[PDB]
Amino acid sequence: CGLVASNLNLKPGECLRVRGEVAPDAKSFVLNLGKDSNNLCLHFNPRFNAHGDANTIVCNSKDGGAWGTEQREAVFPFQPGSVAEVCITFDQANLTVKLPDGYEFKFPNRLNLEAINYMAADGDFKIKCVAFD
Amino acid sequence: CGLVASNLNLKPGECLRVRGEVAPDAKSFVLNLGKDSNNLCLHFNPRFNAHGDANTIVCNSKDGGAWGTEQREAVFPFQPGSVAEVCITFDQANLTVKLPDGYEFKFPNRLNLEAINYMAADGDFKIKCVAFD
Ligand SMILES: C=CCO[C@@H]1O[C@H](CO)[C@@H](O[C@@H]2O[C@H](CO)[C@H](O)[C@H](OCc3cn(-c4n[nH]c(N)n4)nn3)[C@H]2O)[C@H](O)[C@H]1NC(C)=O
Ligand SMILES: C=CCO[C@@H]1O[C@H](CO)[C@@H](O[C@@H]2O[C@H](CO)[C@H](O)[C@H](OCc3cn(-c4n[nH]c(N)n4)nn3)[C@H]2O)[C@H](O)[C@H]1NC(C)=O
Repeated sequence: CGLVASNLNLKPGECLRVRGEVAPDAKSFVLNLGKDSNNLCLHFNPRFNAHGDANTIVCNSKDGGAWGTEQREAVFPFQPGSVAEVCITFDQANLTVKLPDGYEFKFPNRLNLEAINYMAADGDFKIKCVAFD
Repeated sequence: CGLVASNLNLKPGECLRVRGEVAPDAKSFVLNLGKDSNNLCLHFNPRFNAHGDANTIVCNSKDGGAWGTEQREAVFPFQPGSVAEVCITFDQANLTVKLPDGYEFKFPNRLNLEAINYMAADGDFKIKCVAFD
């Protein structure tokens, strides 16, 4: 369990940027965003080799403790042993996740949060910088 | 309040850099660092006009919920309505706080902390970036 931040007050349209080091032997890492640990509008989980999955981004939500319907992306712009930046914004309909190598995708916003107040990082990613719009 | 962060895992000699916006109407702002909210190795409180002080930085510690004795610094390189960066490092004996315009001071490490895991901001300072060197 890595950095946890609360009271972020990230409003629609504003950008959260996180830069970190992906471990040389990384298996996976997680960024969680939402209201608190039980209420995540985005669970962002690049899996290098975890849960039987290789080089796959897994995303989901968590609402009142309940995991939503998982979705997988088809591009994996991360390497073990490198620096990576992630940029996230949102509006009421979607979160937009921008990643290295030009890749961007949307994830439906399934919760009803006015602002994103909570971020937690976990796994094989050493956070070097966080910037809030 | 403002941003609260935990699991910072800051170790001796490492640098925590915090950049933010000092509000236009600033009276006072606070950056708290320590083990947790009741165990602060540094309560860093620039006062523009507050609690009986004008353009003075007040520092204190908090040990098991109990405030220590305040120390008043001799410099004040802050202005309302501006951006500011504060850089903090610590060791066995002291915290070193680097401020805008080349100023710095030391504050004794009264709790003898070997790691800083908690930070919180309050008042007229909106955190825009946090970085780890
Ligand atoms: C839909 C179920 C089908 O089988 C599997 O069931 C697993 C759960 O029983 C699925 O894994 C979870 O997927 C969740 C997202 O939908 C979360 O990723 C969950 O892990 C939560 C977690 C991660 N971490 C963590 N700590 N550090 C790191 N790097 N990750 N701690 N807690 C994973 O345990 C796993 O994704 C899923 N597989 C598929 C293909 O969907
Ligand atoms: C008639 C004078 C009585 O003496 C005063 O007594 C006050 C209350 O104990 C002293 O203030 C506290 O000093 C503490 C450090 O020793 C803390 O600064 C305390 O405020 C807690 C606090 C402030 N903030 C905050 N957030 N944002 C801002 N701007 N401030 N968050 N938590 C302040 O309420 C204040 O420093 C002290 N001043 C004198 C000169 O002794």
